[PDB]
Amino acid sequence: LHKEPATLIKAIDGDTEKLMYKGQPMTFRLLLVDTPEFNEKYGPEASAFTKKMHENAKKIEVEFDKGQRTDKYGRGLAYIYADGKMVNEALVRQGLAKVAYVYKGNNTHEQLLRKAEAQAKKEKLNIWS
Ligand SMILES: Cc1cn([C@H]2C[C@H](OP(=O)(O)O)[C@@H](COP(=O)(O)O)O2)c(=O)[nH]c1=O
Ligand SMILES: [Ca+2]
Repeated sequence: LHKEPATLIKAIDGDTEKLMYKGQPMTFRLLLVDTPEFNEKYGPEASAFTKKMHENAKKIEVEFDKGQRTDKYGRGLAYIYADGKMVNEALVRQGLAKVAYVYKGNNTHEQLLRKAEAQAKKEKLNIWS
């Protein structure tokens, strides 16, 4: 897999955002994770976490997996990095997202994220509290 450039257009929520990629506005859905909706418990916290992680970053990058690059709703499916740190993993590590939606062929970073989830759970953080 490889990282490609992007810029932030707008925050949406814990696991979706509007980015500019190859010069076009797209909504991205983070691969392999599920944040609560804003109206659910820890939804606001997830949305804030994701929002801040991209606002604070100097360099946003997207990394597509081996499979489908857009979902049925037109959302780009990616791993997203903020100054080299994966947002998808950071959310899981903090108990603000569960590992989820692990479809065959776009699952390269599954076991990295599952390791993060296990540490979140042990620490009883957020969703695991
Ligand atoms: C993360 C992800 C979601 N989706 C689809 C499955 C779910 O369909 P349904 O809407 O039919 O439930 C939906 C979940 O996304 P959200 O968690 O953003 O709602 O997005 C994919 O198709 N591929 C993916 O990699
Ligand atoms: Ca969600």
